[PDB]
Amino acid sequence: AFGRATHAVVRALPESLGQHALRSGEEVDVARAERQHQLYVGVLGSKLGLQVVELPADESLPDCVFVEDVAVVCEETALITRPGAPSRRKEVDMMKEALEKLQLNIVEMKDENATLDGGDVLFTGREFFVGLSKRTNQRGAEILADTFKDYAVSTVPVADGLHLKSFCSMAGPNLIAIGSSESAQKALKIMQQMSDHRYDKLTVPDDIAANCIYLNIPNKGHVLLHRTPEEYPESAKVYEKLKDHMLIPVSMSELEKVDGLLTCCSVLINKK
Ligand SMILES: *c1ccnc(CSC[C@H](N)C(=O)O)c1
Repeated sequence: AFGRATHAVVRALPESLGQHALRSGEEVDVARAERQHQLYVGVLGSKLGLQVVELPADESLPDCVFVEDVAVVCEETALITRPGAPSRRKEVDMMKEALEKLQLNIVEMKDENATLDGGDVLFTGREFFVGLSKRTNQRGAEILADTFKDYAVSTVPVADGLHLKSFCSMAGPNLIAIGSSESAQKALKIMQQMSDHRYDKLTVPDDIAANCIYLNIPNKGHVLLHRTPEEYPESAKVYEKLKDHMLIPVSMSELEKVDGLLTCCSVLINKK
């Protein structure tokens, strides 16, 4: 019933990430990013009971750590994306291998005109929302709908160099964690006109902290992976009011420099 998952698929980050990972100041501490990453990996694996499929790092692919961009998974059908950046399209080769070893329904985005980034796809359990930016185009959302037939797909424009989940994420069933800046409050109002259902809102002052990770572990509660108070204290105050969720402060300050967030580093899978 939304949020249930049994497997997580991640990928180690390479040394190429420090100097050659795409971004939109301050250099990246490669050692710290991989310390924050394994702790991130430890929470999905040894903490929340999921088994984490760790994928080896490819030094020719600086952004290989952000596996969400190359796969959108729903129920028993996984969509292999064609990323917006041509240099990221080879990240999908090992992604397809691993997801196959899990025996999912594999739909590859092969249209030479299709580009879709997994960070631009916000799935609410009832329908999809696809950000329209330079990474995800119109037709790129049209294979997403063609892939997942039983869900409505509505597209929302994303300005600047952002993804859709750069300022928003699901913090619960029918609950949408939203940022407070002007671009997020604009994309949120647009999405609620297309949906015939009324969604809830968890407004946080920091757009980066609006990207969380919601999980539903049976008899364990509703788990929320949010940004630590050291990273964003004003936004961690909001998540602290949720006394009925298992709150876990996860740090991602290094990978945030290359526009990498909590959601983008793992592909969550329910296999039953
Ligand atoms: C998660 C949330 C928002 N944006 C992303 C893409 S970052 C990966 C790479 N640096 C890039 O293509 O910008 C992931």
